[PDB]
Amino acid sequence: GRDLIAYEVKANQRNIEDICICCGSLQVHTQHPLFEGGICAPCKDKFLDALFLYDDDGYQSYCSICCSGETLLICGNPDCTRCYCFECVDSLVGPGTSGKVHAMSNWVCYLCLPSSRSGLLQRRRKWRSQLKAFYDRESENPLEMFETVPVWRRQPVRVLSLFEDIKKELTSLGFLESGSDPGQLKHVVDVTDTVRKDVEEWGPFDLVYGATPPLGHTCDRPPSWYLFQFHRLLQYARPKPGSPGPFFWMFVDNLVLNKEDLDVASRFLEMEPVTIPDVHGGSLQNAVRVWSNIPAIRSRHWALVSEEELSLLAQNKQSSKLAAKWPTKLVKNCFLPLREYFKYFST
Ligand SMILES: [Zn+2]
Ligand SMILES: [Zn+2]
Ligand SMILES: [Zn+2]
Repeated sequence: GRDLIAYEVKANQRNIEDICICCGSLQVHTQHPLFEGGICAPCKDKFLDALFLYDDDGYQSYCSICCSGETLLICGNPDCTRCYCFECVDSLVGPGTSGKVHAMSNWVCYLCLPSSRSGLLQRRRKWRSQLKAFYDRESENPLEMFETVPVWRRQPVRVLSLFEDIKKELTSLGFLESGSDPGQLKHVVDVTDTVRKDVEEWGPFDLVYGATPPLGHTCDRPPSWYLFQFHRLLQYARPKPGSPGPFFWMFVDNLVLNKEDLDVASRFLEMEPVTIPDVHGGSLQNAVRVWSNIPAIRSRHWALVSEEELSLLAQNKQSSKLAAKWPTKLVKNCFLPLREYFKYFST
């Protein structure tokens, strides 16, 4: 029970850290990352499971304290994507707060302002780092995981996109400034003769994107070309050892490389392809294979979509006179997590 926490602290005078501030249980597995308190094993596994999951509109999908996909109290600050529970607030803060909060116009989440006292709800100090320690420690197969970046420290993401110009997208998500001549994104198509100096020369990069061309046979160039090349230059673009900063990459196969090549591409990029489809009316409209080190990209995979189902989406995809414009809406959201590491401007 939740509502049983108040007494459990005001009365029994019991240390918060000994009770899962998430659900209420008293069998805490470890301590909550963002706020002072503990978290039962089961709630922890739910937390991990929703670590960088985002909603199309751009906000954090689940509740910042417990992970309740429903009761959502949004943060006023524009650089904040965090949301909170109705029950969470009232349970840990004070009864009747969620109403007060939902009542305001410009609210500022507890993780945004400094304050640490707010009823029983306290924001751990230097949490962005603690949240890393968490995932790193509690996950059962941790992956590359860069600590999150404070808002006043975030800087413009520098992009390098090969074969495809991810600019329109990145710009709409507010990752790329519009009224800017500098242009922190460099598109490049024929890298056939590019060299490490070239890349190093092209300014340093934060995110390296690549993608095989759709089914609109652009070049005689086999598909594997684009893979390998992306591979090659990816290395060139990598941060000079001793680099702390977050460096992300992501290569997209637009359903154009056969199994053989597909497997190779997975040995080189060193990960199995996270296939993300577009289902409309329970039917597979389009799909796209994807490799990346970006947070949560794997938790976007449809184990459901079979190979054969895909080999078929392809067969029918060639047999038609269509532009086959590249599948933007599919990947467009995989970048949302970066919002927590780089600077954002939609204003
Ligand atoms: Zn719990
Ligand atoms: Zn909650
Ligand atoms: Zn906030």
